[PDB]
Amino acid sequence: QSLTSTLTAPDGTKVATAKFEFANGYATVTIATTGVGKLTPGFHGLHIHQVGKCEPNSVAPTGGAPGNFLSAGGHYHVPGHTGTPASGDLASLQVRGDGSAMLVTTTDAFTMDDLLSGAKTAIIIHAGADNFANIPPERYVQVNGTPGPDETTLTTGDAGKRVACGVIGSG
Amino acid sequence: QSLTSTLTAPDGTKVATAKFEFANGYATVTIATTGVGKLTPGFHGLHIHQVGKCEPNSVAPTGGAPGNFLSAGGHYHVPGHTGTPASGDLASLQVRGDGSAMLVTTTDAFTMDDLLSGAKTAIIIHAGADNFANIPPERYVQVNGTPGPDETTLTTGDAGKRVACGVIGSG
Ligand SMILES: [Cu+2]
Ligand SMILES: [Cu+2]
Repeated sequence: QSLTSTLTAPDGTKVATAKFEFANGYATVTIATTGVGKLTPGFHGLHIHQVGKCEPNSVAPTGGAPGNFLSAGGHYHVPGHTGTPASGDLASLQVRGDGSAMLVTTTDAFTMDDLLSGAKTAIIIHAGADNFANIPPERYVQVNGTPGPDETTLTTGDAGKRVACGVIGSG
Repeated sequence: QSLTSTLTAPDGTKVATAKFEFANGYATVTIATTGVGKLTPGFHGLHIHQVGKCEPNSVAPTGGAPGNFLSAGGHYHVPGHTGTPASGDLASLQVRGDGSAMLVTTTDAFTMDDLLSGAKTAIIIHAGADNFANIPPERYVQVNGTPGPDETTLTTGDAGKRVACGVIGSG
């Protein structure tokens, strides 16, 4: 009834582990650091991405300059589901002053079969906080003049670089 | 070693309960709904506010039109601490399709004595998602032209109205 992952940093060292427990039609997701000093204090975006690969200095499926864990692709969507929040979006990881963290959250947005389908999936911790695409259109505009969030914000939450990654399965 | 709270809706019905467990120099915060159908599906801002009052149609300490749980004041800051994230900021509450939710998160930003000091504190669930004041200044401006987040965003995360509130103590 469970999937797991061990998340590593770009240099290959272990950062955290995750459990995905499926029961009663939903997932209970637990993630916690395995030591100290490996994440910056504060809030970090946490999402499931659409390809089960955790390769430092890699290229995204549709192209771009290489970067950490980019071959994991974009946010995970259950087939036939578009828009925000993506199926793979999770509550943020709150990191204490010593770099340690623990989160439990729940979601009915995906199943075990979903995560094991196809190219599999990866859980990613971002460098920055997730804005959940909440950019008040009455008070903020894009630099082109359009009110509210742009496509990049809608699909990423502007959480920045990928600082830890684990493939979801049995690891 | 623990504080608790029972959170109610503006009509007085029970929505969720919370536990604040203090050990090893940090707080482990658990919050979960007590039934179904009482919060909207999706992500909800979750913060500790600076006054231990949960009054529907109330006025903020420094004034304004009445609104739900406004007498709880603004975000909680440990005395001598300013800026964002506020001491009272927590990971967001992720609500499933049926309105149910569970969150565990941790923080070293406050102690038991902090929460029991003075006018006490309240835990609040917001209607909207928290943006964590992440409004990319390279791509977004305030309508006055200044790049990045305004003071309101910095101090609230733009999470909107207060939909449930509990005073933190023994309740
Ligand atoms: Cu992500
Ligand atoms: Cu709040």
